[PDB]
Amino acid sequence: TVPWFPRTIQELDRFANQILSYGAELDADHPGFKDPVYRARRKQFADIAYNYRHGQPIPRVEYMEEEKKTWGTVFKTLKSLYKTHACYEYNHIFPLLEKYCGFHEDNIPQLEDVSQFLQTCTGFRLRPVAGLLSSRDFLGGLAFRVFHCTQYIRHGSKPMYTPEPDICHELLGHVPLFSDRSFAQFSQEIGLASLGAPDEYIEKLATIYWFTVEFGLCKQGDSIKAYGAGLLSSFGELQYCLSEKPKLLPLELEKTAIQNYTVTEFQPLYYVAESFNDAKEKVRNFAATIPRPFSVRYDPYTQRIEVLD
Amino acid sequence: TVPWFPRTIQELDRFANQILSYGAELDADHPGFKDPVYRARRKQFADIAYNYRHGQPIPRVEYMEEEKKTWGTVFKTLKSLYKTHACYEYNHIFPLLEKYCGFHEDNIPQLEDVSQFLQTCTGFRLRPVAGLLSSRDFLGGLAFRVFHCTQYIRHGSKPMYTPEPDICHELLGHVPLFSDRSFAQFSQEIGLASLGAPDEYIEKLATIYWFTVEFGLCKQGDSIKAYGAGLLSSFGELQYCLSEKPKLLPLELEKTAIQNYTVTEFQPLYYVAESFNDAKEKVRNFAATIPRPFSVRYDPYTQRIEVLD
Ligand SMILES: C[C@H](O)[C@H](O)[C@H]1CNc2nc(N)[nH]c(=O)c2N1
Ligand SMILES: C[C@H](O)[C@H](O)[C@H]1CNc2nc(N)[nH]c(=O)c2N1
Ligand SMILES: N[C@@H](Cc1cccs1)C(=O)O
Ligand SMILES: N[C@@H](Cc1cccs1)C(=O)O
Ligand SMILES: [Fe+2]
Ligand SMILES: [Fe+2]
Repeated sequence: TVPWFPRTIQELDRFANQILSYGAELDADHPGFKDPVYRARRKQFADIAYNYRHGQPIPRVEYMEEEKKTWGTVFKTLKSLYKTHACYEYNHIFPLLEKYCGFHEDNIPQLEDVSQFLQTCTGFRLRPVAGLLSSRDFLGGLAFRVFHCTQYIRHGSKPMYTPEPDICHELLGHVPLFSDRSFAQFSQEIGLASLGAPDEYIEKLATIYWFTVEFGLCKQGDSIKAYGAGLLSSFGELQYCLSEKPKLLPLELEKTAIQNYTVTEFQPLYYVAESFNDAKEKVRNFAATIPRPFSVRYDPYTQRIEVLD
Repeated sequence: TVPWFPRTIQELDRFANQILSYGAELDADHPGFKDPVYRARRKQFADIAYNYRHGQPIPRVEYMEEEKKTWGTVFKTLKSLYKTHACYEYNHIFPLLEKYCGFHEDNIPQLEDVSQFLQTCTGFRLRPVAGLLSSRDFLGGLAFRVFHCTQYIRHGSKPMYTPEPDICHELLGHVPLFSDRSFAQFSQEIGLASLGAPDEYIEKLATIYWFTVEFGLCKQGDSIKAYGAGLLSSFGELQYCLSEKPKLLPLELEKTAIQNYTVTEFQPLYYVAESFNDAKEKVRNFAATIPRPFSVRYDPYTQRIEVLD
């Protein structure tokens, strides 16, 4: 039988409050969680996402000095690294976000403003969530050009890296490429292919997604650049990914798909795509092979899924 | 040279206040205009359309007893006539408007509510206008699935017919079919083909549009039905169009396009299409022949026109 999947953009709210985590709460290496004050702060952002409903404007928040300081350190350090570490596509867009989306070190962008901006670029919109969603739900959202985004920020004691998708990751790692026409169409396409697919294919798609969209590397000309959202939001792992420490292998879905990866530490291995474009094509081609007893058609005017066959 | 045309949905506001008329103001047969109280009332609706801007919610209005009485007479009389005079497609949709869009004789629907409804059906939205727009501007709007709609109602002394596109015409004549998926795509398609086209083709398209979408007749089975918006909002002309008075000829674009028509009286001649579907196909096929030094592509996610070639 086919698992239930959203057919309308409003139906996304059904799983909006089903949050997970990478299981680092009990990690002595990430004391952030244990922080009682930080926990209460996190609870506030969670309540906003829980009470939020489709179509409503994303509530604006006033960040604390510790949080603004963290964003400042993260933003400034990454902007410096992008010049020599980020792929061409990313660097060509980033300037636009800074000028038309308020991306600056002395100001944490409000999701409502970012969402309005994205809508004008590619039709993508933000949907605040309490935290990490399952791969099926996240991918399913992309089918409607909806990016479930967190609003809280990583603990200030370790800005260099966090084993959770905080606002820095969502905005500096994902948002930029979601504002790109081609990447946006690519994203929606894989999301559409995931709707109602068996979990063994969802998890396989998730692993491929992990080694490309999240932590992929690609060569442009005779150099190697990072294009994975997870690398672009971690100045700690961004430095490491192009260093002599990690192991590098050519992108090959057949092998990449069955490869294991870590979710609480820097990746010990990365896959290098022949180019940013080839990465998109490979992932796109694999998603199209995902079997299901039907076909789907998205109507952008009504924002509804049409199940055929 | 190519005439200027909107490339964004916001750019539509450029010509929103360029109003025209069918020149009946000096008509002794339409004393409505001359009415000073009616004129002041009309001025109120005009100011709302003038100050209105893209994206804003359409202002709600409280109608006068004379106006509500007029809507009641028009609605009730037409609903009775539709049973035997309107085409199948129209009658299948009308019930939905009554149940989910508040279409009743004791209540003039607010455009904001109608627009929200249309958006869920086919992505069409309403844009309040002070009155009649040029064919180029009206058609251009359809390219963005935008229907420039009036908010005022015809003078109460003659509910049976009016030589102007009042709210009864917009809501009972146009809205129903704009809520139909196929008709909506058809409408946007002709609008896209009209963008930046030479006026000799625009006026020809307008004449064809007049004898089909506005006053077309079509046979379904062994009977003849009306599907033209202008017939479906005039209980006076709706009775006449299927009577022995008017002249009827088969729909033939080559002849229909060069045919003359009246704009202040019942049509002396109507064209009968082989079927409602054949009418759409014929008009669709003609619009595709409209020559221009470029091609257009509409991006529904960004609501922008892309000029190619
Ligand atoms: C699809 C893949 O699992 C990817 O890592 C997803 C999972 N869930 C997520 N959930 C939220 N809120 N934000 C993200 O960036 C992600 N990443
Ligand atoms: C396209 C053709 O000219 C058609 O009669 C248009 C013209 N302008 C219009 N303008 C407004 N506001 N409403 C209409 O229904 C129309 N009809
Ligand atoms: N480790 C990333 C965050 C995430 C990457 C992948 C999922 S969450 C960072 O520090 O920004
Ligand atoms: N004569 C129509 C109105 C219009 C038809 C075509 C343009 S305006 C009616 O009385 O409702
Ligand atoms: Fe991510
Ligand atoms: Fe009309």
